[PDB]
Parts: sequence; structure tokens; C-alpha cells
Amino acid sequence: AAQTNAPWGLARISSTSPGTSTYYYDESAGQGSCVYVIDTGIEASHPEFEGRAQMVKTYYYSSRDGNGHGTHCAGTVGSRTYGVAKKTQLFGVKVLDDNGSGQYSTIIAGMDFVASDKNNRNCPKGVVASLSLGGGYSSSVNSAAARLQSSGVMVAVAAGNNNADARNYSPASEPSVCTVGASDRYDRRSSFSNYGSVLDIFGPGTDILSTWIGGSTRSISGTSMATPHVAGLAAYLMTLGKTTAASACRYIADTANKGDLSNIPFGTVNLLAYNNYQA
Ligand SMILES: [Ca+2]
Repeated sequence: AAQTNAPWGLARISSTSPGTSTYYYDESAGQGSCVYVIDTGIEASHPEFEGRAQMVKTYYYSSRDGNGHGTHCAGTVGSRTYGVAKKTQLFGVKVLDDNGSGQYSTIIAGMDFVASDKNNRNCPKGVVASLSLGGGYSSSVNSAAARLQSSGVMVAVAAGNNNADARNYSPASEPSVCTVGASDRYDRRSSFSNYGSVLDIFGPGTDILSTWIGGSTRSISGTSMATPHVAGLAAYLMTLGKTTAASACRYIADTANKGDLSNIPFGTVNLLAYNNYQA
């Protein structure tokens, strides 16, 4: 399959060169896999989700996405026009309020909930959790992320937007999960993106157009945008049988475009997420 005039980020994921405009992907498109988007919620009614999105859990007074962040990230995982894995099943867990924040206690609860909830869902090709959030270091938060991973969910987390070593952030610092930096359309490290030895992979993160609330769209930037590129890619490759939840992060690093990125500090991977599609 090919999507012409696709957002730059999706075209990059399936190309060895920057500057192309088509998203070449396999038509399975993540069918049979499920992705929990742990964030502000999802506007499940947006036409771009075609009914594949569902709010399963909220920790506030309502399950609606009043921010837009969760809807934008879910759109990059799985929307028809803006999404990596266009047929995957999306589940929303609202651990962040409509201002974008939430306590570690709630985030840990949401992560533990996904670990057990996945035993009530039909996800034959496997389960992915996308976490585009974080903050200062916490070993309780790291350890929740490690538990989520060890229960058989592919955990992808944002490295954070501080242009610093992500070793001082969580869950970004947890070694057993997949920590995602951000790049821009000219294969430069995005100027805000954290770096360091804990990073596993880079994905597109600057000027990412995706879905938004009110059935609209918009383009924003962050390692929060790079993370669902990688979470969607994992669900894409799990559906294909290329890798498992336990191994997907390491498979994506094995098969990445190597050395292409600019402005990468010594000690940090030069690896850009890539789907290796061959028509
Ligand atoms: Ca890691």
C-alpha cells in the first residue's frame, strides 16, 4: 500500500532518505494488535478512528479528552490518515487531566491497570502501551514501567523535551522499556529532544500533523509525537510476526537507519525507526 502526500513523519519511517512524501506500508496495518494510549484520553468519536478507539479507564470525573494531546498521539498510532498502524485497536486510559498533568500515583495505577486489563481484551497479535509523558526521576515509576513490560506489553516512552540526559527522567530512564527521542524533517536531532545512553531509538517528532479534538487536526512537536510513531511501528511489526513484545524494541534498533541523524552527542544511539517495507 502507498499513501501519497502523507505527513513527513510517516514517509520517513518507510524511507532510507529524507524528503520523500509517500508512506509505503504493509496492508495488514496492525490489525489484530492493540495499543493502550496512556495520556489525556481519546476523542473516540473522531471520524479518523473509524470506530476503532475506545475509552476503557479514567481516573477523573470524565473520560473525555479535553486537552487534545491524547487524541493527537492516538492519531499517530492509529488514525486512518495520520497513523502508523491504520487498522490497530486503540484503548484510551486517561491518567492526565485536561491541563496535561497527573500525579505519579495515578500514572502508576494506570500502568498497573493496563497489565491486568489486557487479559480481558481480544488482542491476538499482541499488546503495546504508548506513554508520551514523564517527569523527574522516580524508581517507583520506573518499576511500574518495568512491571508493565515484564507482563508482556511492549512499552514505548518519550525521552522528554529538556535537551538533557534522559537519565534523570522517568519512566524514560527505565532500561527495560523503549525510550524514544525525536527528529525533524532534515534528519537533525530535534532541538528539544533528550539524549543519552538510555535512549533506544529516534522517531519523527517536529511538526507532526495528527488528529485533534472537535474532529479537527493540527501539527505540534515533541518527543510525545515521536513515541507513538514507534509504538505504532511495534504493533505494525507484531501483527506481521517479525518480533514479540519482549523483543520489539531491540528488533527496531537492529533494523533502523543507522548514522543518518545530525547533532547526536557522543554516547547516544544514531538509530532512526524504519519499517523496511519491500513491495
Ligand atoms: Ca531501553
